[PDB]
Order: sequence, then structure tokens, then C-alpha cells
Amino acid sequence: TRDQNGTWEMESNENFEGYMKALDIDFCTRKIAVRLTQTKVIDQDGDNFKDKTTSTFRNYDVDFTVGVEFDEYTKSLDNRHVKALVTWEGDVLVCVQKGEKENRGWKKWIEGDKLYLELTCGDQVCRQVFKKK
Amino acid sequence: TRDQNGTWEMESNENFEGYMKALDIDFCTRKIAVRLTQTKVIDQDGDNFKDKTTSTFRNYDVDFTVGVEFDEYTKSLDNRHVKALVTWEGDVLVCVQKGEKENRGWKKWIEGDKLYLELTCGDQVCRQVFKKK
Repeated sequence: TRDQNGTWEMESNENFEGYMKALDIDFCTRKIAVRLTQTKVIDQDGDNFKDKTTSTFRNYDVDFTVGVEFDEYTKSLDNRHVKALVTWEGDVLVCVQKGEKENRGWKKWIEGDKLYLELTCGDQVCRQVFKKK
Repeated sequence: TRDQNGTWEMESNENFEGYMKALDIDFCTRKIAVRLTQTKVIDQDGDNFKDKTTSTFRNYDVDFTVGVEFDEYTKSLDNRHVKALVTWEGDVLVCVQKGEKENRGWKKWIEGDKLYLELTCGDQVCRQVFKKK
């Protein structure tokens, strides 16, 4: 049929690497585009089309209750099982990710309208700040 | 303030490489995760949090009309300038991308509730199958 209207999600992708190498796309760029899923939104009205293709790199989503230990699987990070626990220390949201890697956790808090994130794992600390959209 | 509600977009991302290396994340993944802006959406009800963090790898919007040639700049993938002509072949949307690469183009058609996309460049053929939602 010619009616290509609707939102479509990639379920298979054959020889995406060979086609990208034929376009002289860089090495690390190809090895990830093969792994990622793609969503295609098409608005077709008559002879005019509008194709919006989006490939999401990371789509993490976790729920929790402060003070209640829960099982966390970092699917889109390292894909490991950690028993996370989120507690309050002042107004800072502190978390401990009990698992194989030692000193793993994060701290989250706002001051003004900036979300601060302190991702820690072993000897490394990652600092990220966010603006309100 | 403990209220972390809202949609937050990444401002800075310091030492994401070191934090990802501490989690044994591969090199190519680190080289791309470092260069992407993240968006955090927190739905908070007291101590019940809903944290969803997403990052977009590729996004591409194209507007074209069947039978009218248009200048296409492949924002994703290739970043080359091609003159694309999209035409109907029965129920198959056939497009030719006249440019640097020989035999560059794609074919798109619907069968049932699935979108089939065949990308062609040189002697390489990439076949992508989508599913209507």
C-alpha cells in the first residue's frame, strides 16, 4: 500500500555496517548505529511526505522510593545488577549502588534551578549539571 | 529544596569518560556518550521518584514531494550534498540520490503493518524493517 502514515519502529537491520562503510562513516560511529533502534514518524498527505527518523542512544528509566532498597539493572550503562538504596542527607538525594564495583553511587540535588548529579564509581566521580526546560 | 520535578537538560558533563571506564564501558561507546546532551524527566510525589534519562543519537527531518527533485543534505549518516528525486513504482517509494557516490538511493514500501526500507550505495544494500505502532 501507498499509505505510509504512522509511527514505525525498527525491528531488524541487515547490513547497516556495510552500507555505512560504503559512505565512509567512521568506525566507532558505525559500531553504535548498528546497536541502536530507530523510530520513523511519517506524515503523508497526498503527494507530500514528511519523514522524521530518530535513533535514541540511551533511554534509561528507573523508579524508586526513598528508603526502600530496590533491584537496579543498569541496562544502558554497564548492564549489571546493583541493589540501590536512595536516602536523604539534608536535601541531597544520595544513593548507594551495592554491587561488584566498590564505592558506586550518585548524589542528586537542586540549588536555584540547576539539577546537580554526582555519579561515582570507584576512584572516578562524574559531575553533571542541568537546566530546567 | 527536595522537589526535583520537571524536565532537565544537560548543561555540562565532566569526567563522563573516567566514570564510564570505571564501569568497564567499551571505548566506542565512551567516545559517543561523551558527546551527547542528556535530558532528565523526574516525576516526584513525595519520596516516590520516576527518573527517565534519554539522549538522542540521530535525528533527521526531511520534507519532499513525489516527482519534485530537492536538495538533500544527509544530516545523519553521511553529511553529503545530494539531489534526491522520489517517485512511485507501483506501491514502492523509490528515490535516487544523485551525488558523489554511484548508485545511491533508497526504496520504501509498506506491506501489512510493516515499513520496509532498502538503502543502496554502490554494491552495498541495507534492509531495514519497521513495525507500525
